[PDB]
Amino acid sequence: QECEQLREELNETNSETKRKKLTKRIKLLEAFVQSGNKPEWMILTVLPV
DNA sequence: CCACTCACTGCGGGGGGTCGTAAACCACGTCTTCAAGGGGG
Repeated sequence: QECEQLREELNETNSETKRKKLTKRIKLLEAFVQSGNKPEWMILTVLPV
């Protein structure tokens, strides 16, 4: 849903800096979607030794 | 309104008193095999 909203307002917006920021954000979101990693795994609950 | 910096950041060259357990044994002992010797040049 975040990707959908970002795509819509990217198609809507006219400012170029917003376009660059949102294309970076969309790249990150699609990377998470395709890779399979979960976002919450960046917070550690088990620490290896 | 988005232009146009500029400050910013990151990158290379202290007392005592009890308790339980893997150490920590000195007696414990009887077993082994230490065996004195035995005969066939």
